[PDB]
Amino acid sequence: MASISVQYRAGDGSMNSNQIRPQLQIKNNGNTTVDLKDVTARYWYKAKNKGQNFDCDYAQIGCGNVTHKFVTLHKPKQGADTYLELGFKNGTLAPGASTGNIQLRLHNDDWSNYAQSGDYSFFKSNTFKTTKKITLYDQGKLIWGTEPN
Repeated sequence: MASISVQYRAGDGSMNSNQIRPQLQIKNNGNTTVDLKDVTARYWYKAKNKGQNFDCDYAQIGCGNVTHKFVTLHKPKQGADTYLELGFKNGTLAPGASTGNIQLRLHNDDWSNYAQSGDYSFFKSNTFKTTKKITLYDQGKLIWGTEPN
């Protein structure tokens, strides 16, 4: 399988703000290329039955090349009742290459504050960290990380 992983950190100050601010990178750790069009990422969290809204503020690969959708889970899980799924229109990663930064913001329809501490894919961190809690897929097959249970 493709060997890719996600580096992430929450945007500073975002935790109890009115925005979820995932900062992500996807790196190809393997010895094969990766076609990003086949790759999706899922950021799992509790939207708590509030309508969700997406912005891409900047991506090294170009925000216009990033796709998104929100998916409500059948029923809530620990740490998640929704995921944001990211996809890509194009782009490849050679072995060792990274997407570079993908800087996103999510907000509730009513711009109310989130309380993100319990969100499966959320954590505060001083720097980008590898995380197993943002999952990656190759044509929909899980290839990085662990989904909430």
